[PDB]
Amino acid sequence: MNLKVILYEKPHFLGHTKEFSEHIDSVPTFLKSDKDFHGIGSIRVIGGVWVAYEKEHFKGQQFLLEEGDFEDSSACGALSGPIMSFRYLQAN
Repeated sequence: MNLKVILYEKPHFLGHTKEFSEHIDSVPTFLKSDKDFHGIGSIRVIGGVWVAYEKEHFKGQQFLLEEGDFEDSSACGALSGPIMSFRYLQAN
């Protein structure tokens, strides 16, 4: 699988970005740099099938994110609040 997710600071793919191609157990640890942003305004899933979670370590309410462009909460319900971890999914 080609995995890639881009997180954007602001809705509609604006502001600074973060990129990943692996499980993110902790969004806070992932965004801990002073040159980063906090809170995710929009998401592009470039490759792979992912679960976004309310809490760290893949806990709390789950949202399914497949490949697509998610400009705001109307596009993706996950964006209507904090996302604290991401896990990619894998078939055999």
